[PDB]
Amino acid sequence: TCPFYKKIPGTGFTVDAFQYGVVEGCTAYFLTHFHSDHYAGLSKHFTFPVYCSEITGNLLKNKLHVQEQYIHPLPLDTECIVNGVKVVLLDANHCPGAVMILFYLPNGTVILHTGDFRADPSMERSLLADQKVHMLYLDTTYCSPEYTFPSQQEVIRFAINTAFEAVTLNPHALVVCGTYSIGKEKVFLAIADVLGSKVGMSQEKYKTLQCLNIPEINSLITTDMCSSLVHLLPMMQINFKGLQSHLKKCGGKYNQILAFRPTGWTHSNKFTRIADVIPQTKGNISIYGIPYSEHSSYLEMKRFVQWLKPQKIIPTVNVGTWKSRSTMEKYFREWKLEAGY
Ligand code: NI
Repeated sequence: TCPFYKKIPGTGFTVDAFQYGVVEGCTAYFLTHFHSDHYAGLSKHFTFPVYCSEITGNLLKNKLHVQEQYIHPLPLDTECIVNGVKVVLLDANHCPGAVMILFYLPNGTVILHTGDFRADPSMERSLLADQKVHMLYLDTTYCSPEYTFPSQQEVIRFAINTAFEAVTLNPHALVVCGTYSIGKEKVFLAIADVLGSKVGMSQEKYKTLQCLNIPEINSLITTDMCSSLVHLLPMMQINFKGLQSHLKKCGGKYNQILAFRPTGWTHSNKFTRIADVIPQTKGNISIYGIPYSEHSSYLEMKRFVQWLKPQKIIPTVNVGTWKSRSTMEKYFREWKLEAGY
């Protein structure tokens, strides 16, 4: 059955709760973003109202084949009414179309659900600053002080300079970027833009990108692999064997590969700065691991919560074991004692 952390008190709303069949009482199902864990259980067979951003609606329609009658897209940064209750969707700074939702309850309680998010100080001057928030449903993916990472912009700058140098040294090198879902598009779009190229990709991936409301998209991406010097492949193919295999497929049009694996955190964040990063190399193929995160670091999460000063926190990630919950509650109390709320 649907856990309490996916229910919004004193409404018939749920959030990211599609895997439990019909939820008793639920009149509106919200979807924060188009990642399989969150949408799990949604298909062309679903027949209840789904509320979401315009981008998330495009994906539901075109990728999952959810029937149009059941998709209720809402604009961002706009007060809307859903089944008699005031809501606002805000940018989550996660993947394309990902939202946080602000719910103004009839009794006067205010609840923020972050979805998945990468906390940023620009969120301190949104509609959130206008009133007190009593309860916070929080993306606790990286809620532990070891989880540090560079800014998105540091990582992109590094990727850009690396790619530009390699292709100027060898104009027959191919650049490859690994991917498994939506998110982290700036990695491959920034590399292509410094090389004067479109990004080549499969038909399924191109169809996905065509849903994302990216300006001038037709000028940036193609299904003609031949004509492009940046290619997208599934993350699972980003290894020496998969990359040599792909190089054979391209018809001797390239004689070297440089590949990027955008990952979350891995243990080497605790010493290395982005400027120290060096690739793994076997022959004419080099692979760079780059920590491009679309989740809050510990410090980013802490700052946001200490600003917001919620009366209660409800974790939405790593809640499956008592040890994790206990650990997280300890950090929430520290933050509250330091900041005086
Ligand atoms: Ni996500």
